[PDB]
Amino acid sequence: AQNPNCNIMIFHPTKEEFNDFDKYIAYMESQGAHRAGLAKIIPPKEWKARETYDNISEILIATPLQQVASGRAGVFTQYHKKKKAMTVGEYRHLANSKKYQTPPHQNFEDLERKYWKNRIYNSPIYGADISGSLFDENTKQWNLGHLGTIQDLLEKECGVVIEGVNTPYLYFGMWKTTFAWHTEDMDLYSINYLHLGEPKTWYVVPPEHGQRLERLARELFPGSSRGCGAFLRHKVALISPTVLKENGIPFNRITQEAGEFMVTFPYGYHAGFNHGFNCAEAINFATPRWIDYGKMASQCSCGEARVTFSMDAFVRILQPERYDLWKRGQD
Ligand SMILES: O=C(O)CNC(=O)C(=O)O
Ligand SMILES: [Mg+2]
Ligand code: NI
Ligand SMILES: [Zn+2]
Repeated sequence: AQNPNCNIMIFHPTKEEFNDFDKYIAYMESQGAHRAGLAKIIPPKEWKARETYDNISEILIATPLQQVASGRAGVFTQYHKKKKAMTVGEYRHLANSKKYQTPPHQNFEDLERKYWKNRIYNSPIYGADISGSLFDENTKQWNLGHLGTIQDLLEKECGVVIEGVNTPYLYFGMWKTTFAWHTEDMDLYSINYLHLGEPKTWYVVPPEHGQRLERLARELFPGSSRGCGAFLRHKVALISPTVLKENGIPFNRITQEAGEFMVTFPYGYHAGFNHGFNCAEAINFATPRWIDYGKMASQCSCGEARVTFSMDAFVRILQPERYDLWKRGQD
């Protein structure tokens, strides 16, 4: 069995290997990359996402989110308070202000220490989940706006044509902006490209051990767990690496820098934080190997998780027994 310790693998495809996206994912899996739940892909030196980032300041962040924490430093939830619209130029200036800017630090490990010690005492503002793309239309390789759709994959594997669309999302971050522990909708893959700015630190639990994280989370968030049998779908719970280690949960960590891709694999729980002002693009995708994960994915039906239009068909075709109850949650 390849990668039996479930380590995060880093890949350096050549320009020739970067042509065929599906083939390269399957290659990474042949080497055991999926066992970690997360892989890093460094593009060939010949590749670029677009020519420059000099002209992005007028993008609108219609609903910036202030991430307010509750709990203790290593075990907390966050809620998202909606703020007034602002441009990416306005958000960048806010991120660099004395109130929000990255503190002085020695290295990524010092900054990680500072994150976990102090995150709860601040409320950073995240520009998340903005439909759009920063890839140039002429970028032919690993262009996250031109990937094969999940609807087309389901149709190719299973024979059933379904409604829905699959487009990317932009994320504008600042110091301490946080992504809570989650797997993707319907335990899909995700791919994330860090276009510009400061790094993003990731934590990940191997898919084979995801239920260990779930059991810990039920213990640590006992009210939330009574409310919903899949409350990590709400994307609000944080658990620190120190707490994970104290409870014997297998995990790994890695820092993504500008110009690098990360892929998350089906049922790979992940969480993390941004180091300073940055912009990332991400989208969900599927392969043949996803189908079995999609059929078994948990679902939130309490009403909280509320998701995209295209999840309807995935539930309806892959999980017809759950469909009625899940759809009640959506209405
Ligand atoms: O970058 C973020 O805030 C969160 N991203 C992801 O969870 C992802 O790409 O799957
Ligand atoms: Mg602009
Ligand atoms: Ni994710
Ligand atoms: Zn729920």
